Amino acid sequence: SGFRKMAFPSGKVEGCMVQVTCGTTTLNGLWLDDVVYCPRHVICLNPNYEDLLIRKSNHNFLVQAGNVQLRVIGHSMQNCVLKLKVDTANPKTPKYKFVRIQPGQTFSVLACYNGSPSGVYQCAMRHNFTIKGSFLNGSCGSVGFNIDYDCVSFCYMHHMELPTGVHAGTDLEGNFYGPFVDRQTAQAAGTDTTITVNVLAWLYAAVINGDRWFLNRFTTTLNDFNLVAMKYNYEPLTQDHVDILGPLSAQTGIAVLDMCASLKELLQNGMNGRTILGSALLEDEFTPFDVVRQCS
Amino acid sequence: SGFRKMAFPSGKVEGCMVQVTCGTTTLNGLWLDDVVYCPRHVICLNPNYEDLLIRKSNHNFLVQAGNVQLRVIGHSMQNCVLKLKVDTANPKTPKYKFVRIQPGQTFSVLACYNGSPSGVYQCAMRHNFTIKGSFLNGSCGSVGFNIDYDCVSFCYMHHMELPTGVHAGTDLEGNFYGPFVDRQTAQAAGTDTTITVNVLAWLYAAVINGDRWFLNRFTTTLNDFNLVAMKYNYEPLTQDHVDILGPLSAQTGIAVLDMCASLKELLQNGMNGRTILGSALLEDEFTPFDVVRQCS
Repeated sequence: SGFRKMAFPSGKVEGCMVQVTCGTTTLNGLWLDDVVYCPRHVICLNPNYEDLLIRKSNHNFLVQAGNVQLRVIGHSMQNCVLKLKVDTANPKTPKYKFVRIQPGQTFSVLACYNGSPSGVYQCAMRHNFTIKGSFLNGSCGSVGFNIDYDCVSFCYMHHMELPTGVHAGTDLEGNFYGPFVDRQTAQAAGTDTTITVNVLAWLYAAVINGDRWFLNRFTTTLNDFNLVAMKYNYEPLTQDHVDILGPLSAQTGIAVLDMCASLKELLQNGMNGRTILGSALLEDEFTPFDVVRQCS
Repeated sequence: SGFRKMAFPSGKVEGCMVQVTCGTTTLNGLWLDDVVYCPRHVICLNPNYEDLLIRKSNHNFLVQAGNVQLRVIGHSMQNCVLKLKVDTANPKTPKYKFVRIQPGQTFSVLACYNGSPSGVYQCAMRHNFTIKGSFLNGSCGSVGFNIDYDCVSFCYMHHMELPTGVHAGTDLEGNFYGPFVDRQTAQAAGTDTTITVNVLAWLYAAVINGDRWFLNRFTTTLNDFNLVAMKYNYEPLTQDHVDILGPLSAQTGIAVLDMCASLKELLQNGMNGRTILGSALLEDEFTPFDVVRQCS
């Protein structure tokens, strides 16, 4: 029993983190086989990165894995990421993939500074392609990931903090999530919504853990729910979402549209001083998979 | 910017986790140098553990580190923990200490099953010596820890889930936190309180991150605050707590007793629909050290 924001064990990723210094700028890089991946900002209001890279030499890049220095033998740019070819393959390279994630999906972040891991936490990709992280100066190049069996699926490399204090970055091919750029500029994200399917998954987690006070005998229709959903800035619920919640509905014996009637009531009336899984708010950063993984 | 429940990177602990099987019972163990530490329950309503251990042989203990089997060459009991001497020193043994923590202090938990890490999260030791964890059957032997520099301070080994769904365990010398025993019985914890000094630390984290709506021009006395604190089941605030919050008070320019007047107002009036660091409740599982570590 119990339900926590739970990150993946970070050890496989810790063994890949290095420090990359170019001139006066230091940030983090990801060392997989004989390539180090890092934000291209390490070579700097609006840079001409192609010009800046042509003017670099391999010896300008100082790459340190712990104490050991790795020598750069080649460099190339891929969108907003640099690929530094090094003379040594990382012996701790796990099985891995570069996967781009969808809004509403979660991942673990290993916050890293000067190439040294600092902490681990869970994030969700918001529908406006930001994440609500915890990052200080020098965190550029920290990565987000999921683990399946022994395989690390890297999905995020950190680049930017927005004026609102949320964070923006790229996938590991260097393509930004959302309408952001890697420049020293103030950038605004689009409007965000609440991830409805995750709220429902978390209500199922609560029932599995013994929180039932919000249940009711009523069932609603998908469309009557969405009418109420649009009013409170919730993502419209779809049949595929209903299908994805099937396993949790089966385990608890509570049909999805039955749970939707509970959510509608919570949106209209609040919690009236009560809490769900220790929260006084409706939590939307647990996916259905996250609940099944942790509750089973 | 941003403030998250942040665990320590778990890699140093992952390399120490093994599986211990005795008869039909399997749980997790902690492999440091040539000793495996695990809950003594692995040898089982009220066992006579001294009798049960005398009847065991080294060859009854199946210890597996990944695929590799470790052979037990000796065994002894230390309070509620077994020490299994093995023929191989763990080559990944980090610098480490066994430290017992105080109520109100936090640590990271690496939830482990069949010797394999599953996830990482932060916990606080409550004043009733329970933790609000996330643990399923087979999680016995999972450990909690803090990291300072390169040194792992192990503080918790998991044994028990209470009927209320909170968790109980021992330090790594096998001595339980709180009035609990390692038996298949329903056990109740004492009454709990809210960790006042941590709530204040978290209010400082909020100010550092730009949440100021709860501030006010008023200052209170320590005793007038505690009169209100006792009414809402908060731990009495002491001068040492005030001293510990000094660095955060200095960074924000908000005196501790000034912040106490804000907390008193929040206790009496609530938040009136607003949130602090994404929460609609007063959060008490961040220590002053946790805030400084993450905000700096």
